[PDB]
Amino acid sequence: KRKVVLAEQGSFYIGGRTVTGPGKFDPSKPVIPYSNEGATFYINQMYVNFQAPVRPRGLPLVFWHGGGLTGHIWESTPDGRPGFQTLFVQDRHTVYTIDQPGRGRGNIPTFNGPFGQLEEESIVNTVTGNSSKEGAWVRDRLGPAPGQFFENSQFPRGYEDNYFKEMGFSPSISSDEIVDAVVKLVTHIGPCVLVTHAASGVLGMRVATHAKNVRGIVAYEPATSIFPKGKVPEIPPLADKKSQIFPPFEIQESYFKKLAKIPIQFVFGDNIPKNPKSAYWFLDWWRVTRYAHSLSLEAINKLGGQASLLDLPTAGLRGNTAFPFTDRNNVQVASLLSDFLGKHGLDQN
Amino acid sequence: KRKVVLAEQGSFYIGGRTVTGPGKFDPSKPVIPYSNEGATFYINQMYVNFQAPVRPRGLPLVFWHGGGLTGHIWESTPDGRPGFQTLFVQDRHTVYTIDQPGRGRGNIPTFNGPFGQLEEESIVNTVTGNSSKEGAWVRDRLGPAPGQFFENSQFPRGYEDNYFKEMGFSPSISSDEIVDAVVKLVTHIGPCVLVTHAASGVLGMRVATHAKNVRGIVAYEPATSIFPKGKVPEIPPLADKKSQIFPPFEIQESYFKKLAKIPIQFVFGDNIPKNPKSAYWFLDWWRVTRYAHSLSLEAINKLGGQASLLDLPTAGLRGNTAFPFTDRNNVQVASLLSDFLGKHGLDQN
Ligand SMILES: CCOC(=O)c1ccccc1S(=O)(=O)NC(=O)Nc1nc(Cl)cc(OC)n1
Ligand SMILES: CCOC(=O)c1ccccc1S(=O)(=O)NC(=O)Nc1nc(Cl)cc(OC)n1
Repeated sequence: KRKVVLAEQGSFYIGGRTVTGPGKFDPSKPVIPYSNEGATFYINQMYVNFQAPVRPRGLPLVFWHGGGLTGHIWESTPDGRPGFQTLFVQDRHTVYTIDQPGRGRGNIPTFNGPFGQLEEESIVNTVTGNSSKEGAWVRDRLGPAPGQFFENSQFPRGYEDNYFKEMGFSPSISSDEIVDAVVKLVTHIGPCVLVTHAASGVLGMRVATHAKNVRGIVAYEPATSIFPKGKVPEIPPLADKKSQIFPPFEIQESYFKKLAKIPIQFVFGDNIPKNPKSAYWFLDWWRVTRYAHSLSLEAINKLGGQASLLDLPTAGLRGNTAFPFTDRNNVQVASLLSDFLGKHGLDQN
Repeated sequence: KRKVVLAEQGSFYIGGRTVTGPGKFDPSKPVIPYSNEGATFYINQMYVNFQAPVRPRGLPLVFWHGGGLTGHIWESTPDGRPGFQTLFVQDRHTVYTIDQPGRGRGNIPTFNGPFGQLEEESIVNTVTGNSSKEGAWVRDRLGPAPGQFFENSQFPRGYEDNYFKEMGFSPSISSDEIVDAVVKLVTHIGPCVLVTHAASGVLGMRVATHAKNVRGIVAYEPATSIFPKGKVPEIPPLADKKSQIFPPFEIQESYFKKLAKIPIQFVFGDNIPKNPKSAYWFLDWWRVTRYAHSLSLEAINKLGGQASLLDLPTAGLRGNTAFPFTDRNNVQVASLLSDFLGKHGLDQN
């Protein structure tokens, strides 16, 4: 059912700073080609979209895309089925979707000169990085190798091109400045729930430690674990005995403790191996990363928290990729999110 | 005024091509840091958003942002009032809003290496260009100089930060590929009307010559004129006696003649001087640019066309900037668009 009734919708920019070129702006001189002379540039701002239902219930949801993605992934699946934006406006929540600084409609900080360079200052690096289709195929666990699907896959087959077209690079904006923009959004919104994904998992945890308005977190397949400073547990290398997962983020314990004050759920899909898998690097990477997250959640619970790990196969859902919210069974995944919101009173006024 | 009822909404990717790095992808080797080895990259694809009302009447509208912009400018004004997307869904049209290749949720083609470079191939230039706040202020005719406003201005004063935060750079993707993506969209949708702005003006004219499904064009402040090959009239240089306007685009007469088969309206706001203005480059640029457009429309009409120029002040609207659809009087600007659609039956089934 695709119908949606909105009390209001719109979008806006929030956060960011400015940087300035040298010299002066003279309106009598040719303005094009564009010049850094007398220039003021707005950089690192974030794009925010909102859709509000009639008679909302409970807290607004802020959907935060994963690495190299945009708010598109909450709008529609690659095969054109409704995304979580539609599903949760229908579930009577106001829904915010963002494009974080450096992605989509967020700002890409570049000027007149080599990419990212403002005269002699490097605002972001000129050299970029970006996953290939092949790297994303195995990262997202469509299958063990590019072009191959797990038998049980919930991926919308036949729409591979549509899916990979949604992905791209991120300039080297500091994570601090990305967190700063979302903290400012949370200040503007009021009490809310963060729904994060992959690379935004660790960022949403950080935002919660700076923003008491975050009243709950649901993180789909978070990519980087978080621990109190100096208390990172033993985490093994990968099966190739040379690689490691992402270095866990460490925060002051007084900030980490704020994570124990709200309900937190990490959600993982299927086909993460239980045993070392040296033939398939990213499958093994997910094995050890999920393990590190289990230890992170345990650390929160030992501070009095309520942090849980939901493996979708234990709930009866088999074959999900790293994007469970755009898989073929995304309505069932959404139902589990509604269950979490209902258990914790986040769907009541 | 804010309530919107959607039979369906969503977004999707369309257009683009693929490029590749050397070698083969091995899933047992570390996938991160990302590599060009064995890589397939999707590049130059376009993001498309659609909102459809219950029981649409007439043709879908395709809103195409100007230079360095995104579909945000059709969603909301800088001060948060409804944009043309909401207004025309309420006016019973299905509305498509795009982020063209190179902008917003469209693809920015870059890889592992210096910006835009895939091994030894330069997909897009590493050196970028980007307007300052000051350049944009005078380009968009907020006032003759940064910080100043024209009398009776319709700009949402006080929301300059929001406004300028929506602007950014565009990589050097060829115009051919941008036009290609929209031609593909037009085929997918079927008969439609293109509503363009500034830089997308000339591109929309080109799309229409390649796509019969374009049944009408409304262009807000187009930046580049279009003429038949070898038939560009004499265009005076600017008052500084050194600058000129954008070199007019020239196409084969066969293609140019297609523009005479559909209704076309160019819409201009206020404060474009009638006489030479050497002290204000962009004001003078706009004077001669509008003059060139008048001759372009004359050429279309001499081939049997239905082309017209609408100056908002003559319609009773004073103070508009180069973004009349986000100005304080944008509802009145929308009414004039509805009038054009009604005159040509483009609001009827
Ligand atoms: C599903 C969309 O993709 C992701 O978010 C994702 C998922 C798993 C692993 C890495 C990423 S990532 O590419 O975004 N990377 C990161 O999460 N951050 C990151 N951290 C480190 Cl230490 C290195 C690195 O290199 C690209 N990248
Ligand atoms: C409202 C956003 O601003 C515009 O769309 C706009 C308006 C007037 C002039 C130029 C642009 S532009 O910067 O987008 N540029 C172009 O339209 N194209 C363009 N053509 C040429 Cl031959 C040169 C050039 O240099 C920046 N740029």
